[PDB]
Amino acid sequence: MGNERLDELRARVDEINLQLLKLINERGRLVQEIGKIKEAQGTHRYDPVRERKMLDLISEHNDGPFETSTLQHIFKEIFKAALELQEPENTIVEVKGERIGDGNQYFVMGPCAVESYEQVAAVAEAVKKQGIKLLRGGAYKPRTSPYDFQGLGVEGLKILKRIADEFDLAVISEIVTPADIEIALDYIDVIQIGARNMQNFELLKAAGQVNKPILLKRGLAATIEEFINAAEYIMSQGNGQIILCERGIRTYERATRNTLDISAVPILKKETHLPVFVDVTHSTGRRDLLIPCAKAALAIGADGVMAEVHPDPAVALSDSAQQMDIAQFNEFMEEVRAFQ
Amino acid sequence: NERLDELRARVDEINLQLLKLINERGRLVQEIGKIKEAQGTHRYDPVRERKMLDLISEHNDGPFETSTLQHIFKEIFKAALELQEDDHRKALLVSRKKHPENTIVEVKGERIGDGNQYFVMGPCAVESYEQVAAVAEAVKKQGIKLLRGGAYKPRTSPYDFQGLGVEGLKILKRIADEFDLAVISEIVTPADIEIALDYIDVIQIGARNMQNFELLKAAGQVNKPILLKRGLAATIEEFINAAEYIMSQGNGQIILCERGIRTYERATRNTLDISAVPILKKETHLPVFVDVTHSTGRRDLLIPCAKAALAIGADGVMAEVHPDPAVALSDSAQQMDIAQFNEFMEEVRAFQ
Amino acid sequence: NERLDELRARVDEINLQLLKLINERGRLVQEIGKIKEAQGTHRYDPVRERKMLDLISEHNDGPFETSTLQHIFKEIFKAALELQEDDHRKALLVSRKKHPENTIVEVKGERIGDGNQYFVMGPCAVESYEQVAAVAEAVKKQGIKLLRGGAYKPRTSPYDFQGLGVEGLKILKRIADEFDLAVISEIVTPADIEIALDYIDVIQIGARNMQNFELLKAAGQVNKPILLKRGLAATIEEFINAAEYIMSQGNGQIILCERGIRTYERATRNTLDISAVPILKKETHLPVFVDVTHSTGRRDLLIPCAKAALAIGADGVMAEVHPDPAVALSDSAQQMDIAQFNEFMEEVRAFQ
Amino acid sequence: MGNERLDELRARVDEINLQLLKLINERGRLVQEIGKIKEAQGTHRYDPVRERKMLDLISEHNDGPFETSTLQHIFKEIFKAALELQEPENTIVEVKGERIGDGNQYFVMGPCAVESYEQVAAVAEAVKKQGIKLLRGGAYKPRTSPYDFQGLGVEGLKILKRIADEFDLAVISEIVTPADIEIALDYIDVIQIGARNMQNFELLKAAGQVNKPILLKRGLAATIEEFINAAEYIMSQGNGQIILCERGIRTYERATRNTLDISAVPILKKETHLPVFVDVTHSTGRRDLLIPCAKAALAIGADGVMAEVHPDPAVALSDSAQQMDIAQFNEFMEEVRAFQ
Ligand SMILES: O=C(O)C(=O)C[C@]1(C(=O)O)C=C[C@@H](O)C=C1
Ligand SMILES: O=C(O)C(=O)C[C@]1(C(=O)O)C=C[C@@H](O)C=C1
Ligand SMILES: O=C(O)C(=O)C[C@]1(C(=O)O)C=C[C@@H](O)C=C1
Ligand SMILES: O=C(O)C(=O)C[C@]1(C(=O)O)C=C[C@@H](O)C=C1
Ligand SMILES: [Mn+2]
Ligand SMILES: [Mn+2]
Repeated sequence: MGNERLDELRARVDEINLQLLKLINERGRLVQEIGKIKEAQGTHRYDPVRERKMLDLISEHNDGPFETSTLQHIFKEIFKAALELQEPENTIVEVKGERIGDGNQYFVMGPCAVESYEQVAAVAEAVKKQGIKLLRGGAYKPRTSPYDFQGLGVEGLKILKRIADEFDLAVISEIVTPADIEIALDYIDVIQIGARNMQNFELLKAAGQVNKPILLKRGLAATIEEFINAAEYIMSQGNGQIILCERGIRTYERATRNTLDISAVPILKKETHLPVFVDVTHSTGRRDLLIPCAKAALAIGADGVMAEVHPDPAVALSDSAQQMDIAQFNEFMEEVRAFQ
Repeated sequence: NERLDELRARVDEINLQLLKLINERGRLVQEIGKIKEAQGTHRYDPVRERKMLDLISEHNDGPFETSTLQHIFKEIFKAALELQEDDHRKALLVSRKKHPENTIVEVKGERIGDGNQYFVMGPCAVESYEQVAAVAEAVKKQGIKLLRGGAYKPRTSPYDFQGLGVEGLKILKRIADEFDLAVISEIVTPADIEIALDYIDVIQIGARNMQNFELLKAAGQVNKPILLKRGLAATIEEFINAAEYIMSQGNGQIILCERGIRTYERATRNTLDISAVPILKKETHLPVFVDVTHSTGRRDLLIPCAKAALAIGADGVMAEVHPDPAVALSDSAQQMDIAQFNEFMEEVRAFQ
Repeated sequence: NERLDELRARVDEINLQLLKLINERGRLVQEIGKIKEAQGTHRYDPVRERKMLDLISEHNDGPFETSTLQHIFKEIFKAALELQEDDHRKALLVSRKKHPENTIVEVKGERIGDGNQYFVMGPCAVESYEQVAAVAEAVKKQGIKLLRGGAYKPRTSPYDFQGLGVEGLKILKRIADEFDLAVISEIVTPADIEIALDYIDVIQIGARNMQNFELLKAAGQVNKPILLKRGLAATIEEFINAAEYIMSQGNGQIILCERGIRTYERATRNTLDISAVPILKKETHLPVFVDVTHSTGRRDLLIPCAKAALAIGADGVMAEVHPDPAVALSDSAQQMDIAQFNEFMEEVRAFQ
Repeated sequence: MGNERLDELRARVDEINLQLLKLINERGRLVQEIGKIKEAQGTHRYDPVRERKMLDLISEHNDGPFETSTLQHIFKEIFKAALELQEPENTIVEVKGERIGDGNQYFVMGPCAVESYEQVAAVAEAVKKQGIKLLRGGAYKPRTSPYDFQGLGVEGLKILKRIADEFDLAVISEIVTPADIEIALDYIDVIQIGARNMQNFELLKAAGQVNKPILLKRGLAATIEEFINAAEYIMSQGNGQIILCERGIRTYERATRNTLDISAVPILKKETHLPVFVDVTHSTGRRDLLIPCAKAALAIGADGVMAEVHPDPAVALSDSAQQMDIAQFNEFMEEVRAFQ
């Protein structure tokens, strides 16, 4: 039975959106032409006098529904864009044979921080036995308290490369400054951007410019819109090898470190066609939730799950209470293995 | 520059074409809002938006990147949404647009929202006659007319003190008469509304009950000032709409109280949202108070926050006083003893 | 290394001295908790903490920086606080520690929390016999026993459809009998609890009423399963404590429903908190459901989220179905039409 | 009348805290000694085998109240600190005669972004006439959307220095990367760290190492604890010239861009003895709230208020809807001036 009149009103709106689309772009072309003319004379692209003059035209005789302040905002967005302009199936990221976003489901495992060769070695052996190809380790660790461990740094990356080769593993690590992006290309297989750096644009650029998979974590308090925009930044600069990781978001809830937002996954999968992972360790911040949340994450259709393993977590240098020991890790794997 | 002028000429011609389509779009959107408002469907539809943005994306060949156009078009949809929201707010009895002049609530001679600034003071919970008596004496000496006390207390634990209940209301009426005070208390269920009319001068609805709609209705149906506290996690829109439930039932004697909102921040019990005050004062014609004790949850902030609240133009400030807070049965760490209260008063005497 | 050993020997000796003081400290803290729990004062006192940290700061000459010691001592105070919190949780009737074995609620043959997984399905609001009839037929064909419908609807606007009320409950009872279904509905005020017993099989408390304590009590006092939805902005602690109000009154037939929580995120009506489920299942002995329709507020997420919810070990999933959602009087964009529902069922058939 | 027994229990607890304080520090000394011994042999500071051995001792016969997992966490914090260790009246910041945190109340004013000489000049003239010494401008602007303006950069700093000299003003600007810290010393009087960079530790260090006032904005979603820790980082590295700015925090509320947290001010003032400012423009995100919120902020005892002014905001390149035009600014000043 339905609503004939709502549909037709919406039809009309759509039909207007296309008319708008066409005009904005013809406007675009004209703007390009103008830039060429201006730039030839060596005249600045941005003209606030000209903008004000155009806004005055828009503002005259406004008896449409909107406030004038509002219209000007709309038209201002248009002029911004004009200025900036003067100057679909699923993405796959192969890393060492893993075709992430193949539709299959991958696991990343390894210690929070890299602390020694023998440390990481211990883990690598254990994970390889679990048929995991993707290992992750913190060569650099972003550090909120004053007695936190910053990372071994390059010595870290060396250790990972060593392990990578030795054990036939793809190895993943966070990098924290544009300088170090370049350096890491030689040691690691995927570069991670931590959540605190989701809006470190310098770094994003830097990563946008290499031939390397990027693992971009969603910010502590980032909207999805924002997260997407950060990814599009990397891509817009050449690098389309991007994996998104949900890792929880910050809420009033104290039972959990962060609040895991599984809704994000299908949404991100739908709106970008990048693969999306979930970090069960840093979202919950709780050993007891790791397994359940992994399942959840698989069910909902994440491309992979990421968690942290360390041979003696009680003495680790980061995340003592969050990491799985190797026993805990094997139990964990048996149980999501049985997610069949 | 002959050619730059002539290019701008044409751009102008387009801006008008755009202007006209944006506005026609506006109108259709209003038509939709009316439908949505009738049938009670949420104003904001992200599934719908993404469907519209996919068409834009399926039909873009022009020069601008798709991510960029989508940004532009979102700003349009935002504005379309705000148009609807402002359209519904226009017609509410709680808005200034409906009732421009600002509402006054007389209680025992206090003309709240007259432009002056009033204080509500008293213990969190009513525990005994003598307890409240103690406080009342102290406050009266500070020229305060408005006393508040918890006849009923909503509680996180059911094993925590729930209130003396009616015995509570009796004690307050007694004090009211004895001390010539207007006396305020929270009531928690529609049944008890009726009963309280005999004892107290303003009925408070606690934050946890902001969306207990039956209680609202019940309160909407009496001849009594209501003091409506904003919910733990309520948008302003919502808070306003709860005030609408009350006015819609006949009662327009409503005072809004900001009392903080819930955030990730642990240093403070809640996060006091001072922005709300001038907003509520702009968007409605009701007086607005602030509860400094429950928002901060901290003795050390009571004073500062009161000043802040006066400065920003609150119609009043509300706080909690109790003769021995160490043994109080609620808010033992938050309440002012009588000394603390007199220090507090001397210091905000100086902010009107 | 002769000297390293002998230095470590001494460090060990200190670790024990520390161990012993930390524990004695623990005990004193428990003693304080008992006092605080008696008199109903908040467990966490930042003013108190800062007073303690100032002493540490006023007396530090040893080698460690003050900012560093304070960090250590905070971790101690955290643990002292958690000790109290876990002490109070121990003794609640809602905890596993009290009632280790897990609670079962039989409703019309469904043994909820038996370990199997149940589905609740039906329209947001009850609008007509034929409306609900339509849905009931469809769900029964999907082997579902548990039907839910809104006899009363809490609403942001008082001008939005509030519910048919009793006529609603009548319609549901009719359907229940006609179709051999257990039928669920929200009730919104203590008065109406009593009345509903005759019509429906489970009483729901909406999220906005999680801290409507009178309603809780009212529900605590009947022989009826209760479906308690977690508040918009409720901590887990709180949600559990609201379930305590009910059990404390006699009724232990309680089902907890997660239905999202409120966050800065606008893409979703609320943010579904899947973490809660296994937590609630660990910390209490009650079954836990998820409402996928109200948490996401999005047709496109209904399926995924259901799977997620089953996987994580929810005792059930609850969603909304309506024969023409475009004209529904609530949730027009959220509800599944019957096709959508059958697609939905075929796909989660495959997750138990 | 009171609670004699609660007081005495608390007394006892305090008396224990001091006993703990004394032992942790004697432990500290011993640890220092050990480091010297280890480092002489050229042995790594961190010994996970040794830590596990100590944790096993702690864990044996636990019939105190705490779980073992918990005790180990406590003791782990202690060992962390021991490892890191191997290796009060109010602060005043003079800038160009302003004795910020003098107890008086200062204003910072100026445009969001620096766009041209004449632009900033326009503003500077207007503010100087309002007796303001502190001018702020965005040489670098951190940039969430893809058509946002990044800043003129150095050309920006030059322009500010020019204005500073010309108009006898102290001039403030955000800097976004450690490299640029050094450069800016020559152009500006206070360096701002934006909120998105509150936990960019690289940058903090860099700023911790200069002789320059720093204006540190609190992060989008930062606890107070975190904000403080970021400040202590700068200080711990030499620079104690720090001004904290509250600028709102991110909440579910859509009527306001962010939610202004005035509670923070007195708290920060109490807990650090740094001056604290409030940014009324970026917290509310609303022209209509600027004035009220300024008052609030003054009342509550902020050391200063910061807001944004621009000669034609409708055409500005950032914050079009938030900035005050010069009229609006004068009205604004008259009204907080009348905060007497
Ligand atoms: O007309 C011009 O001078 C342009 O560069 C184009 C345009 C426009 O969008 O029209 C855009 C940016 C300028 O600041 C002014 C206007
Ligand atoms: O078509 C609708 O559903 C509308 O209300 C219109 C509209 C728009 O089209 O702007 C506005 C807000 C909604 O969130 C979706 C789209
Ligand atoms: O003395 C108190 O108020 C306590 O409950 C003890 C204690 C502690 O001392 O750990 C713990 C929690 C409070 O937030 C403050 C301090
Ligand atoms: O005993 C040692 O070897 C130390 O360096 C001291 C210490 C301790 O804190 O005892 C701290 C860190 C080391 O990882 C082991 C223990
Ligand atoms: Mn980690
Ligand atoms: Mn700005």
